[PDB]
Amino acid sequence: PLPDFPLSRRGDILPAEAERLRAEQPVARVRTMTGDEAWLVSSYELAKQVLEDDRFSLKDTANPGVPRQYALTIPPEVVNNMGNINSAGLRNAVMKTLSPQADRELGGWLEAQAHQLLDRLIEQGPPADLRDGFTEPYSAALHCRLLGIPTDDWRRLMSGIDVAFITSPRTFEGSAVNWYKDLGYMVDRLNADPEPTEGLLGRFAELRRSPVSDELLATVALSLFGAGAVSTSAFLQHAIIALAQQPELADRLRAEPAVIGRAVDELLRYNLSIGDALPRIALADVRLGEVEIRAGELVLVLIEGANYDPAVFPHPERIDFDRESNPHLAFGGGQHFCPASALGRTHAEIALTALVEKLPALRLALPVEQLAWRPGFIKRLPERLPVLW
Amino acid sequence: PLPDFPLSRRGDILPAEAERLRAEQPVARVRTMTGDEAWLVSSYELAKQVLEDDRFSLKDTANPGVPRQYALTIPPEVVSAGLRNAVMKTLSPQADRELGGWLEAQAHQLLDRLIEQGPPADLRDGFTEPYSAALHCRLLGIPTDDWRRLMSGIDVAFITSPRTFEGSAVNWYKDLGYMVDRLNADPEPTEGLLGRFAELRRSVSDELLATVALSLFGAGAVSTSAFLQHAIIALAQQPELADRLRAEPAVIGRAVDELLRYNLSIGDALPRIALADVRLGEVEIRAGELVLVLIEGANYDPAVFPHPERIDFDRESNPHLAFGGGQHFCPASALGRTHAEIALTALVEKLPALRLALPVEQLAWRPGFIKRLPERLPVLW
Ligand code: HEM
Ligand code: HEM
Ligand SMILES: O=C1N[C@@H](Cc2c[nH]c3ccccc23)C(=O)N[C@H]1Cc1c[nH]c2ccccc12
Ligand SMILES: Nc1ncnc2[nH]cnc12
Ligand SMILES: Nc1ncnc2[nH]cnc12
Repeated sequence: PLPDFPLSRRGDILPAEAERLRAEQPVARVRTMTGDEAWLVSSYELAKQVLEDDRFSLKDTANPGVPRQYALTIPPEVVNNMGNINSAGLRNAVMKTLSPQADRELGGWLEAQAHQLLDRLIEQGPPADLRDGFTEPYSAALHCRLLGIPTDDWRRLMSGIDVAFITSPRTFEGSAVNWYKDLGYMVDRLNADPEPTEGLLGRFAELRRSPVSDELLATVALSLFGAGAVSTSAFLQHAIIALAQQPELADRLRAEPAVIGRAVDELLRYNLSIGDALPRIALADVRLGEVEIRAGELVLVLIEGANYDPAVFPHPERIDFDRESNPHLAFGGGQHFCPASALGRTHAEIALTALVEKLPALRLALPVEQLAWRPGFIKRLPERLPVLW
Repeated sequence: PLPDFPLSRRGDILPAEAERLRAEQPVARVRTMTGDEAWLVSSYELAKQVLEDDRFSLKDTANPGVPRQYALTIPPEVVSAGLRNAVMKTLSPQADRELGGWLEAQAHQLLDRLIEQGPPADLRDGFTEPYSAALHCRLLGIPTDDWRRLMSGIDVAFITSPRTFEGSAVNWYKDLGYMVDRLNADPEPTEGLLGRFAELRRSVSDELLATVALSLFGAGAVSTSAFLQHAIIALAQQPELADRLRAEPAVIGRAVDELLRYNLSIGDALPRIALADVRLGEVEIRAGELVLVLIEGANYDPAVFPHPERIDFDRESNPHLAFGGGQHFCPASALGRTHAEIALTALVEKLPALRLALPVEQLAWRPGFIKRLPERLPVLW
């Protein structure tokens, strides 16, 4: 009887199953939701090894006929987004866009967005949903600025993410319809009569007049927006649950705002926003711990396994803003380490700073056990994050 | 070990458990989510009997000390004042006249928006919620501009919790305050229940007025939106029903009536306190015990409805309990039906290739709510 993957949808405590797997079979054979078999790696040491060993391929997880943890919801070519981006001389436009340094006003503008969104929830009074009222509009607004598009249609863009990022046992119609719908949005914004200045679409319009089709440009835009928005909103929601359940943390923040950096780094270690594992196909037979992994097999990295490993993190179950060291995997590791890590931090640091200043009596409106955790999604997240203040 | 209540939040099929319960113990001792016990009544004969007998009270369900299927969220005096005329005149679709053509303009505008974006769309946030909110804002004579906020209030108000939670009261007072201010607007409200209430305290506190307004807005928007999502699933999964409605638009009344019998929007049971020792089938219910009517139990009862598991827009007869029965039979039934007839008519006209964007098995069913509903209702056309 293989343990079933994925683990619990509930994102406010580490699933007891992640603790058991890391302790008894840090490389366990598991059955994914497709019915394919996989190697789930749940210890820090072995997770870092997989991430840092190039014979475990990310690109190759989209190949036809390989074992899948769930259906492809995007074209095969996009699962190697950083690959293709690098190979087209597009890396510079993308890397300038992802660099927080490269946009001197980003900080002040993110800060202003966070303040106005919370000011709107304070105008109506508690309770409010901090997902629909804060994390979603805030993450959408960041990513509209990164692309250089307006914010008018954020709701329909974030609805695109509600479909794009579904984990299904089999392909579903409408995963592709969804992809081509918002690809179309990105192509229209890029080929606008007042041609787009500002953003990655600004840099893309500059770039296709030098000596890369419209479809690949739109593809990069759409794939960066959905990856960034889904990841930032989900992380921020779990960071918000941490501050609501542990108000001592929001007190430290208010008392000592400069510790927000180290604080977000700990919330990143602790956050359970990743609803699945980082996938790789073995390109060769590899001895990983006590298991022989055959070429062509699927390897699944359990970030929450590694980031809660008591071998590396003392008292891993307890949030601690004063860790001497924090070599966490929340951004992954090796060659596919998140290229937007600095931007992820800046996003969270600013939203969290604004929130503890604007809602100093922030708490869940109801017991944490009664939050609705989203099923069948790449991220764990509360469908609604009702709070009081 | 007692069977657990409530049953599955899955709303696309009748829970197997409801079938086993109706078959083997149609009056069943269950543990509610509060850990209290109750009698779950799952056959039509006994469901109909509890609803039509006044030895079972709904008002007493809110009394202190009684067993509960879940915690109160609203004040106890809301589960005599000569308002009955203002309220009943509002719940009459034939006192707003333009309602029909207005709701139809609403449905079409909401749908025209999604057709412009192109599929997929979420028919909950893009259709049922804006549409249901629109109805109830017109009912109260208030603008529709704060519909997201108002429907968010419903997301907290209609939670099923084992124990009470803060926020239930905060949420209640936040929106009471909202209704009190629309009641007391400088250009006094004219039109709607508020309009009528304004004229009816010139002839009952502002507290009580906004309290009726808010409970009415609450119960109707949550109920019409949830039912319309089930009817939409029915028409997506069974596109022959949508072909029927395009071919024969006049059957929408019979059709919406069968979709009512079939729908699993009601996610709890209709609660009664026994005001006395009453025998029900083979069970001696003692005074002050909680009785719970499982509507999907009665509406799928084959002793009354042939082939209950199948939707038939052509049944000779359809005496369904979707609106309840006896003294507490839904007072807004016709408004309920009108809401759904006009949205579904508009839906099968505008989106004739309507289908789910994925297998119905993979919809997210909302937990811990009075309604069974899909958190999202993603569709293609
Ligand atoms: C708190 C926020 C974020 C978290 C927790 C996060 C986490 C991660 C992780 C763990 C990976 C590695 C995937 C793997 O190894 O298979 C990754 C990669 C990636 N992330 Fe992030 N991410 C965040 C924000 C963002 C943002 C804002 C963007 C873009 C706007 C972004 C775009 C990407 C891209 C393009 C990759 C793929 C890189 C490659 O394959 O080489 N991320 N992210
Ligand atoms: C199609 C949607 C609707 C369905 C499925 C529905 C269902 C029901 C049911 C089953 C009851 C009986 C309660 C019980 O016996 O415990 C009820 C009662 C009630 N409904 Fe409707 N309802 C709908 C529409 C509405 C609307 C539009 C309104 C008003 C705006 C409304 C307001 C009420 C009120 C006030 C009661 C309580 C009556 C009493 O206690 O005597 N409902 N509803
Ligand atoms: O840029 C990418 N790089 C990798 C890894 C990755 C980066 N950020 C993520 C966030 C969630 C899951 C995977 C990733 C990938 O696999 N695809 C895309 C992102 C993406 C856009 N829409 C999607 C729908 C479905 C799955 C992935 C994507
Ligand atoms: N595969 C993945 N699952 C969840 N979150 C991610 N962030 C980046 N890649 C991811
Ligand atoms: N008890 C109840 N549960 C669900 N929906 C209702 N509509 C009216 N009363 C209801």
